[PDB]
Amino acid sequence: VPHKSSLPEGIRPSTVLRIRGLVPPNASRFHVNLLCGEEQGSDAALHFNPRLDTSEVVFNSKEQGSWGREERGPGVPFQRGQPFEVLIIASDDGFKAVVGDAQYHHFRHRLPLARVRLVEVGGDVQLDSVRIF
Amino acid sequence: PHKSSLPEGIRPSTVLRIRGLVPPNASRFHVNLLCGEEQGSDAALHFNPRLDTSEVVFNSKEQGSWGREERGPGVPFQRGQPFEVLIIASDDGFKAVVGDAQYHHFRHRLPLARVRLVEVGGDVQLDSVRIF
Ligand SMILES: OC[C@H]1O[C@@H](O[C@H]2[C@H](O)[C@@H](O)[C@@H](O)O[C@@H]2CO)[C@H](O)[C@@H](O)[C@H]1O
Ligand SMILES: OC[C@H]1O[C@@H](O[C@H]2[C@H](O)[C@@H](O)[C@@H](O)O[C@@H]2CO)[C@H](O)[C@@H](O)[C@H]1O
Repeated sequence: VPHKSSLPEGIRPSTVLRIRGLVPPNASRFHVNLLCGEEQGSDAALHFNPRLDTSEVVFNSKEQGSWGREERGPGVPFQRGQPFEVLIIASDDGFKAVVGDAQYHHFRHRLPLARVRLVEVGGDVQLDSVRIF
Repeated sequence: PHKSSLPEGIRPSTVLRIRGLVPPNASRFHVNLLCGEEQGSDAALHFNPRLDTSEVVFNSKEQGSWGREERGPGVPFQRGQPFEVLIIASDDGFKAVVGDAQYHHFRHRLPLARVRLVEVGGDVQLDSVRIF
């Protein structure tokens, strides 16, 4: 079952989102979104989208209904049927995505961090824990 | 132990991840954020789980003198058992996470830019020390 939780005060630099779970053996894609929260179909400071089906991990933002320029991570550090741990570390300059034991990609901010009011984790993924530190 | 230099220091949003095991005969181990490799160097953070006295002590040290100790709530470590600690450097302090829970927040005494070395030692067997 997905995760959706409010960050009504916003997230500050040095906020750490730790997500642990398992990629199902038949997974296509899942996502981690940091959103405006006002509703859904609204602005995304971070859309982190591992796609097992097309063998890519896409990063993007969305403002006023329009996607920005996609960034892609190096390789796919996820595997169908295998557990994973992701850290998303909010800094002053961007989001550091850590998967497993290594920094995976650094996504510089497009929206101010103060615009993040909701965390959503969904799609083809089984969640063990979503913690905000 | 683990002892590694930080060329450019640590910046806010640095995450230090430590995985290992407390040996069955442990007394104490520590995680230090120090200004340098020399003896008695200043410590921005001294994080000291003490199995022998059933406490977790945090402190700083400047010009040879320890500051006022802080103690964490309970001892989330046990002899013979593995552990995972996160130390998260922010602009306001060091957040210590043990297992699945925020454990203690240690507000900065020394400037963060003075941290140039990370040391993990004492009665601990390490699986991983990673800086993110
Ligand atoms: O940018 C992330 C979004 O991508 C959308 O599809 C992209 C696709 O990744 C790209 O190859 C090309 O076809 O442009 C499409 C539209 O931007 C997804 O539909 C959406 O879910 C996001 O993942
Ligand atoms: O503040 C950390 C240092 O504690 C020293 O031991 C203290 C002890 O915590 C206190 O209860 C009292 O007995 O004074 C002792 C000496 O200052 C340790 O010796 C030192 O290694 C640090 O951990």
